[PDB]
Amino acid sequence: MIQSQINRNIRLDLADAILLSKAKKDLSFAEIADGTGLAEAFVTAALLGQQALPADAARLVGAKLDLDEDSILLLQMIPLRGCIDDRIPTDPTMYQFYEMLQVYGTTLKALVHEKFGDGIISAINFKLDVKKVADPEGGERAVITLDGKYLPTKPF
Amino acid sequence: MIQSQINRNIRLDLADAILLSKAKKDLSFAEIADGTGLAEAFVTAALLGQQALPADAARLVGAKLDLDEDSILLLQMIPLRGCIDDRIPTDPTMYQFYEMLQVYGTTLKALVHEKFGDGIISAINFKLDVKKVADPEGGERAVITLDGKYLPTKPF
Amino acid sequence: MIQSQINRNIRLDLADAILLSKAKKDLSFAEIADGTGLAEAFVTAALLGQQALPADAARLVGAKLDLDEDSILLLQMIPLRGCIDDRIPTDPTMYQFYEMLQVYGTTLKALVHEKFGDGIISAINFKLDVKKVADPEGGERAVITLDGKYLPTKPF
Amino acid sequence: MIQSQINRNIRLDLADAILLSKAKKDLSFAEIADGTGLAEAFVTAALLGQQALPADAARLVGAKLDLDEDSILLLQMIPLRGCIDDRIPTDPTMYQFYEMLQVYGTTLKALVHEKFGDGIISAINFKLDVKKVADPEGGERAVITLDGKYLPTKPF
Amino acid sequence: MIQSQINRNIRLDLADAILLSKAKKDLSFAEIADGTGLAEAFVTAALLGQQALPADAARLVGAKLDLDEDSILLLQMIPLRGCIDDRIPTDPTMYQFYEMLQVYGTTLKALVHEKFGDGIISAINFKLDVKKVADPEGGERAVITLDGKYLPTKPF
Amino acid sequence: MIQSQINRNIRLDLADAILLSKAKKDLSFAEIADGTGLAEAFVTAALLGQQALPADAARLVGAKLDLDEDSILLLQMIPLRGCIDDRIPTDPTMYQFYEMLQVYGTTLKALVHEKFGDGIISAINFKLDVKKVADPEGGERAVITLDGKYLPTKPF
Amino acid sequence: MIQSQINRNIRLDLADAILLSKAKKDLSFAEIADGTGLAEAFVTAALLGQQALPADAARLVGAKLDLDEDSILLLQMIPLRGCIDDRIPTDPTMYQFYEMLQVYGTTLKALVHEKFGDGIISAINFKLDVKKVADPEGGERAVITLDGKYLPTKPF
Amino acid sequence: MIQSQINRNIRLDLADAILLSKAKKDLSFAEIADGTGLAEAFVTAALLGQQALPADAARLVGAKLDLDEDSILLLQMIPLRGCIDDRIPTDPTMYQFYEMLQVYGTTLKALVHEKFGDGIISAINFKLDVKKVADPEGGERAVITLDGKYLPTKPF
Amino acid sequence: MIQSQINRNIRLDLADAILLSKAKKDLSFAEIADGTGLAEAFVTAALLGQQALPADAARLVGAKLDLDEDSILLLQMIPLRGCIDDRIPTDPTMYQFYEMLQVYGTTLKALVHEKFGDGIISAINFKLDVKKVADPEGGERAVITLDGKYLPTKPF
Amino acid sequence: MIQSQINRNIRLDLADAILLSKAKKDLSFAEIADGTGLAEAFVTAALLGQQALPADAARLVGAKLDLDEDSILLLQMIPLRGCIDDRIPTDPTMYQFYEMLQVYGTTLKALVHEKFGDGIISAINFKLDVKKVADPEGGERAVITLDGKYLPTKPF
Ligand SMILES: [Cl-]
Ligand SMILES: [Cl-]
Ligand SMILES: [Cl-]
Ligand SMILES: [Cl-]
Ligand SMILES: [Cl-]
Ligand SMILES: [Cl-]
Ligand SMILES: [Cl-]
Ligand SMILES: [Cl-]
Ligand SMILES: [Cl-]
Ligand SMILES: [Cl-]
Repeated sequence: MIQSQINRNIRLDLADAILLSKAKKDLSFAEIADGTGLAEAFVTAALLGQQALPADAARLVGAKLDLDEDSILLLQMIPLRGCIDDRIPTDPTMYQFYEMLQVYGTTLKALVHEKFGDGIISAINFKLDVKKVADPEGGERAVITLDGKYLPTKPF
Repeated sequence: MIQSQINRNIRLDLADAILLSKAKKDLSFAEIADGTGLAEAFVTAALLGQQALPADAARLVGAKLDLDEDSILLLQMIPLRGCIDDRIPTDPTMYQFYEMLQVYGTTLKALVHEKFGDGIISAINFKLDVKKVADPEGGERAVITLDGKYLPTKPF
Repeated sequence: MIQSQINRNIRLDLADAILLSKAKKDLSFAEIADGTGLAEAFVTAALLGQQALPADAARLVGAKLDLDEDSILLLQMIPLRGCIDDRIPTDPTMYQFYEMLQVYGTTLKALVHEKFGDGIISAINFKLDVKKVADPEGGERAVITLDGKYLPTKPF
Repeated sequence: MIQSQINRNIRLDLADAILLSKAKKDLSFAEIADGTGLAEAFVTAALLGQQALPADAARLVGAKLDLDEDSILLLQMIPLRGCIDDRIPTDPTMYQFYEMLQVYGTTLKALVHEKFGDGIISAINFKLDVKKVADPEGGERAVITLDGKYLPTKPF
Repeated sequence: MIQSQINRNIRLDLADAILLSKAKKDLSFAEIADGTGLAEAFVTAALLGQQALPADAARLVGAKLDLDEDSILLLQMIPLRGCIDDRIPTDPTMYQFYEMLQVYGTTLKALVHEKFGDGIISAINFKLDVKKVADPEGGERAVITLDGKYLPTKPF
Repeated sequence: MIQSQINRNIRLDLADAILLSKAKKDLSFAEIADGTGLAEAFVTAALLGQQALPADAARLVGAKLDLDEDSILLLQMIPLRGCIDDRIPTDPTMYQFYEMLQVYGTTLKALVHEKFGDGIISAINFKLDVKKVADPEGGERAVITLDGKYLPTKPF
Repeated sequence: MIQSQINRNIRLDLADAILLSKAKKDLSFAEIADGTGLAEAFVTAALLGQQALPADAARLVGAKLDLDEDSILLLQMIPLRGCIDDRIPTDPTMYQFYEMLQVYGTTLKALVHEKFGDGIISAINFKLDVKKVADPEGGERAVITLDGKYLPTKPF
Repeated sequence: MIQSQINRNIRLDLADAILLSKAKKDLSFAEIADGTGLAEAFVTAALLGQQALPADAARLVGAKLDLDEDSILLLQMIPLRGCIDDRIPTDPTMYQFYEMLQVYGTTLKALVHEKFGDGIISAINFKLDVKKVADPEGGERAVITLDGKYLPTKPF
Repeated sequence: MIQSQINRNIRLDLADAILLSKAKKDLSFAEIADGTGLAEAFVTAALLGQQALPADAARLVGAKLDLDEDSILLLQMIPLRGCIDDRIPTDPTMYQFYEMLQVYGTTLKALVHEKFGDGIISAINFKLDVKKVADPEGGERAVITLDGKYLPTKPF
Repeated sequence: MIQSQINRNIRLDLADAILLSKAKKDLSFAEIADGTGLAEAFVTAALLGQQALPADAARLVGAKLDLDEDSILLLQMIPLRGCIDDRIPTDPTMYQFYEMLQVYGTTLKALVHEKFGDGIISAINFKLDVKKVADPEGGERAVITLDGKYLPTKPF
């Protein structure tokens, strides 16, 4: 039977315990996700309290991180989502994504309505991935792909 | 000589005027940008107060939209950027992008640090674009590509 | 060509002008929506700046309310939605609905996950209606039906 | 003698404990409420700290979940209600209901005054329920019924 | 047909104009409410944007204050209520009432539940009045009576 | 020698402990205050962290509730007052009193100035009480009397 | 008959006009308050929207500043007080007084309770003055005297 | 070597422990500061976490209050100052001082600039004291003296 | 006679007008400050509402910008300082300086106390400047120097 | 493998433990950073939870402070940065840096744009140092050098 959380702090406390174990074992998110059949972004989100793992995935990552039974069960709970402490991130790495919305948020709205129509690009019927690539000018770039379903707003 | 703004309301009020003109002329953002040599996302952002147009582009869009000279000059000013009225978007279309950050913000942080290192993906050395792709299961998806330079944080 | 707003105040100022005209003519929302082919809640939301009207509906309500051409045009624009002045309504009538969420929000989440699964009940693929019904015990009740699509959250 | 709470955290801490037991026992809210004579929404709300259980119902759910006496007592206290952590929900599932208010809030006000008069639709003399209905276009919808008494505002 | 507002600033701007007229005519709130058949507190609240006046009351106070027709019509509209600029009053006179709630709010909850039961004392089925009385120790006291219906919260 | 608090959490935590003891003993506020010589609203406010008990009353209520010596001493401290968790109450029972201020705050100011003069009605030289009165139309009403000294603001 | 305001912006807009006139005439606050028989701090506060002037003083300052009749009447109204734009001052001069409260607020509470007892030092039965005194170490000091009545909090 | 704090809670938690000890020993702030050679306002502020005590004063107060060594060392640390829990005080005693700034803040700014010039009255080069004086009309007054260095803002 | 502002919007509106004139005349801040004898940072801050210009400097920049007499007079007023719209900058250029504080704020506190002692580095007895320096690895750097007087916090 | 944090409190609690140990050993930040091969400002920021130490540096500071293995591992994790408790510092020492931004933030924007162009001065490609220098007029100054890369914002 599906189970869900209502207070984010239970899963966020579990996340901190996970990260400590992870650091002690010197593991990567890539290797934790290996063998689950699931995308690195999805598994990582789950570890960090923002997705639920199916039972087999939770047992696998639980074994890798030496997690107790309560914790393996908690990982399967549908979370009370919201990773930002207090609305606006303080961390520079997180903040930059917020700044992309402060600069381009209204452009995204405008071009979504022009290209698709009234409605939204879904954060639910949705996937994301992160790739590292050389910058032709030197250094490296991230190519982060947001891939969401268009859900129309129609009159009724 | 470069000119800059300090009160976003001057360019945001201009944005509303531009949008009224645009609607009266039944024009698209694609057609406004066509001929400037600049990407639609850039030109659109400038119209909406989040980027500066070079003089020629300002005159070109100014002609298309029947703008006055003060408006054409304002478009060339470096803006006081920030398109969200009060931190958290109210508009569903815009909010969904904020929700992507509430769900994946910490994952983005975690995977940036694993793939690149300490530091940030830049919103300055940065571009984005929006593409419509057919969803195999029916309907349409938006593929939004965030493309940002990695700037490392190193000891000194 | 579709047109969209980025500052809610343009359509909110239009809403106030609409309401003054409505009052001067002593019209009801029921009578304004009649003949549009659209639900009273949808048309009303449009007048109040929270939905877009198709052109024929915009011209029709514009005739009833004696709106100028710019106003008729504005009603067809995709709005920057968000009716609540500052996050939490101050008006008692509006506040009661927010209180429903303060008492039942987490119950809604839990029951949605149990009955449907991980994911959301959509406010986009969505309809609302308000019915007045006599209370068997004396007085009147409102039956407000929220009717939203289930969109699942699945691993990837 | 009736007993009441003044700090929501006592009952919200209990809720988390309840949710862990419920998960360990692989129980549903449906099952837990069955046998109490109380609506599933009402019982679930009580477990989640937003309603008080009558003594018999508290003892019944208490047995199912293996709760200690103090917990069974706490379930019977009139709660300090307010399930949302910090005014605006972060969780997508809960947020969609807030968005319904951001889109339709002023419409609900307007149509309530039109249909009933000045005053409110009550969140106190109030029932809600969640029903799953097949969507003719495929998949599933939730029909959530908010059923509140009209309380008039009259001159005095 | 009943008419309602959605932007408090319209009626609050009218309140400021009413107050200037009132001061120029050197009128009291008691004199303005006189003849109206309505309580001083109700009529005053209406002038200040927090109640609607019945048509005859509006015309009567409109005559006293020399209001134009748009204003007499506005006073009949159901308001978007909320007199506090930004949640917490700055004005010492208003603040003291908020302080009463900071000191006694939980006591009022506790004693309402003990004396009446679960539920609320209504701010809708509600009367307020202010009396001036001598303090037996010297000076003067306000006796402010909050008279609200008990609305029970009952299981379902 | 008088003793005072600077952090409300110490007395608020004691209040939760007091309420758990009260509930285990199935005691009422009326019976806890009875015998102290102090008004029920005052004693209740003390228990809930918003007033100081004199030593004898502290020992009396401490015997009734089986409190330890540090707790009995804490009850005698002048509190750091403020019962509302985060400025605006979330609990419907407490919120209704806030709403009375959102509706009637400016009216209270205006009528206080008219009847008394510039200055305040004091929340310090102040008492309150709650009386249950039959509603002639059916049910029960609370008459809550706020009784405060007028303190004038005069030129100097 | 006493008259009062409910929106601070009316008197704050007047204050700005007063300050421009004052600057054009190169007047001091000392000389504006001369002849009024009132303290410079009181009269100045009135000009800046935080006190009411008696009629004679209003006419006198109105003459000196070339104010129109509506402005002279406005100066006589009891204000909606609150001079800080958004709770915490931005201006360094004003912020230093707020910092004094951030450093010494709890000390003030503690020493007030010890020296006087439970209750408050009043901001209403109150005066303040600003004196310049030479610093023996070089330069100048301000000695700002806050003089307020002790109002006791007593059991009842 | 000088030592400093960055999280206020460590010293605030210590303050609470100090206050319990103080109350158990029935001590006054006056008695605790006696023999330190330092002003009671300064010593009190230190105990409450807003100043650092010199080693000899820390040891003297620590013996009076039976503090452990870690506590005596903590009192000598330079604090992370800020005594107000959340910007605006909730406590009536502390709030009245914030209200003096809401009423007179701008007047203080204006008179400081007139009497001294551009710049600030310092909260750093600063002392305060609280004196009790009889009120001729009956009762007691607090004369609180804020004594700060004028620091000019000069062009460069 | 020195004159001061209490509402920042007056000078911030003037700043907008100045910037439009500056842009029309294609002027730089460097050339506007030239001839004034005042640092570029100081003059610029004045134009932007954050400093007061001496009379001669006001007349000089006024001539360059073609300002009217009221504008020249406003530039000499001591401002109500505070350039950030709502506490945290939205603009990326301004935000980075805030971020410097989020990362290094506690380090600045710690090192200031170590190097100097208890107290502050002054924002009043303060200057700043911005220099451009070539980056040895390519591109350009800004070396921004914050130069503030140490003011000690001493016991009393 | 690189390891990162997502909850600032883990490292902030570590910071507090570090500062206790540091105080018990009577150590300076200068001495702690000595031998590390890294700048005092960088090492200090790491201790305070705002930077990551390389392994050797972490082991060395760990030896000087007698940290346990978990603590030495935590120091190597990339932090969830953000040292300010709640956006605006309450501590006077930290606040003054924020005030610098309230006075000069817009000037910094304007001058950055003029001297470099559109874009930012980076807080990432960035170093900071604090130098104590005698003031020629008497006393001491801090010279705080902010040294950041210019990152241009270019059209595309
Ligand atoms: Cl990925
Ligand atoms: Cl695009
Ligand atoms: Cl249900
Ligand atoms: Cl009355
Ligand atoms: Cl307390
Ligand atoms: Cl009572
Ligand atoms: Cl004075
Ligand atoms: Cl003192
Ligand atoms: Cl200003
Ligand atoms: Cl410079």
